Amino acid sequence: EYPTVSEIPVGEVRLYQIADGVWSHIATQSFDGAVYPSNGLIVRDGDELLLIDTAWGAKNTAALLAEIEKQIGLPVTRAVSTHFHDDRVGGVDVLRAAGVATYASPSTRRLAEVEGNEIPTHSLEGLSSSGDAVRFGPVELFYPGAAHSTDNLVVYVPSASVLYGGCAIYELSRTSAGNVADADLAEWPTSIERIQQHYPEAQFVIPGHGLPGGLDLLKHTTNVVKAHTNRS
Ligand SMILES: [Zn+2]
Ligand SMILES: [Zn+2]
Ligand SMILES: [Zn+2]
Repeated sequence: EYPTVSEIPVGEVRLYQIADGVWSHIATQSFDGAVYPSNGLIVRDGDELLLIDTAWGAKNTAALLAEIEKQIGLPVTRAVSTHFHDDRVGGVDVLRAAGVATYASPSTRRLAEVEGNEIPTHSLEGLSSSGDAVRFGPVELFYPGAAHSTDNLVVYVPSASVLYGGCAIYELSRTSAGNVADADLAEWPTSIERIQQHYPEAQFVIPGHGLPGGLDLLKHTTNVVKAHTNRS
């Protein structure tokens, strides 16, 4: 029942209840002639909502807010972007305009700035060192070290045991490395091991793109990253 590019018109967003008061949001975007799905998270925070990641661009993100308004009807009060790339911060201006408080680590903010991307307003402290964790309302934010990017964060919902890996974690269908331009291939498996050692109880693992699964997505990503490292 998980939404594929099948039931998603490019420009539209679907929501998917993973567990009580946790959803993924799914959007699609064209790039280089192909169409890719993309996941974010929504976590209920008392009577408001915390959003993890934009829906990859201004139009998608305005559709995400409209689809939250239609289907959950609680205000989105804060948003966290898990790394600096456009698929996670693209739409930040739309969120801001709607009066959402936008957050990212200083590391993510610096990199977005250098990249010329949208820059979340508020800074998340105490995530600068590999293995650092901080509470952020109904989630824990965790910096595992460099992987898909040097600043990538993962999000864990302790109440539902949902680990949102962002783009640091690949779905099982992805059998080769994606865009790795900004990646730390050397540190990526070590970073995944930090995620493994910190959240062994995770029941649900949501990749940045594609189908949810269990903690074996971590091992899978390690396998794929290692094969790419060994290319010749
Ligand atoms: Zn990225
Ligand atoms: Zn503010
Ligand atoms: Zn991504």
